[PDB]
Amino acid sequence: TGIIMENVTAFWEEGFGELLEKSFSHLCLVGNPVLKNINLNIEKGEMLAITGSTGSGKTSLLMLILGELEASEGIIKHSGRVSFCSQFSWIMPGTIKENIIFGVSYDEYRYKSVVKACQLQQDITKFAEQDNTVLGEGGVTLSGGQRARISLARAVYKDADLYLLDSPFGYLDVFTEEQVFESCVCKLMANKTRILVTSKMEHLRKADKILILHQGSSYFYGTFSELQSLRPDFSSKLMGYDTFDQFTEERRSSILTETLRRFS
Ligand SMILES: Nc1ncnc2c1ncn2[C@@H]1O[C@H](COP(=O)(O)OP(=O)(O)OP(=O)(O)O)[C@@H](O)[C@H]1O
Ligand SMILES: [Mg+2]
Repeated sequence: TGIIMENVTAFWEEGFGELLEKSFSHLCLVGNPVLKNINLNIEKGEMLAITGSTGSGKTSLLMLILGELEASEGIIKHSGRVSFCSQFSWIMPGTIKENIIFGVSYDEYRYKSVVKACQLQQDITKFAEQDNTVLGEGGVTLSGGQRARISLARAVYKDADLYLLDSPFGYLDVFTEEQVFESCVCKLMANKTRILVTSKMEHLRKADKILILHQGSSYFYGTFSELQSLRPDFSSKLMGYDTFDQFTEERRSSILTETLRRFS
């Protein structure tokens, strides 16, 4: 399946705020849209890069696809299993391997292929028992990027038609993330429909389609080249840094926010 949204709007409802926490009642009382007039049309096998300002509705858009948020107006269409990799990297008690194949059946070629493309080999090779290493919930003594690669691997190992990847590339080990984006998202998953939330411009550059969000609104939908001509101010400033993508995630996101505020 591909995915289409035709003029979709979703309002704050009781619970969504608490769901997201993993005052809301005021937002629910005043009937405020969390997302307004969203359009997108992604074919089978394409990658959509979602970016925007902080708290612009990026995660909320994913929740709509998952059915955790209701589309009060408009048309959404997709079929098949979805696999969701949350910004929060959860880790269950058990080995690394058990965490990647959690609730699903081990297949040798599939496993090794996902391990390798998620750049996990460089990690497990530092441990005496490699992917048989036992973790506690939270996987608390690992780095953020290590937790995020195990969690991404878990999501990518699942056999689904649509992959939702919420901000996996947000940590300090920025060269590894560059390698993960190439080998996992661009190669291994080249023919899987996929939605990547991100604040790196390279990911926009390589995307089939682009969605920029600001304040629950679609600032821009289309291709990288349309961004460049249809949003010359935004693009000029964002392509203007020499290595924007190696800034911390907080800096990248604060530059996007400020830029979106400027050229609204
Ligand atoms: N942890 C939170 N505390 C208070 N409000 C929140 C929180 N998380 C989400 N919200 C609310 O939900 C709305 C949209 O949030 P959402 O998480 O979908 O945006 P986002 O683009 O994913 O944010 P971020 O840039 O931090 O990842 C915000 O306007 C805010 O009202
Ligand atoms: Mg988010």
